[PDB]
Amino acid sequence: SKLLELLRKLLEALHKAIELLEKWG
Amino acid sequence: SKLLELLRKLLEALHKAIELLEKWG
Amino acid sequence: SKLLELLRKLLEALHKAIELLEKW
Amino acid sequence: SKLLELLRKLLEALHKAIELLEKWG
Repeated sequence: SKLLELLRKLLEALHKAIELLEKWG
Repeated sequence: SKLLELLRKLLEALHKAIELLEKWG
Repeated sequence: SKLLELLRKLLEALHKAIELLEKW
Repeated sequence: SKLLELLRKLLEALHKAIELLEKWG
């Protein structure tokens, strides 16, 4: 459960980073 | 990217299902 | 009963998604 | 520049997390 939760949060962080990159660049 | 996005959405679905199972029952 | 089955199907779907990563 | 650095590190973490998931899941 902890690894899956880690993965979920990390994928969500990646998604936000990509969204930022798209906006500011 | 498409497969990672699928995985994120699936993990988010799983998390909601677990929250529901904690609430009801 | 329906919620437990839903959880099982979701976990089965996740298992398939992980098998795809191993290939590609 | 730093945002691309952030992205690169998050992707490297993701690679490691997926490897852990594959070995034990």
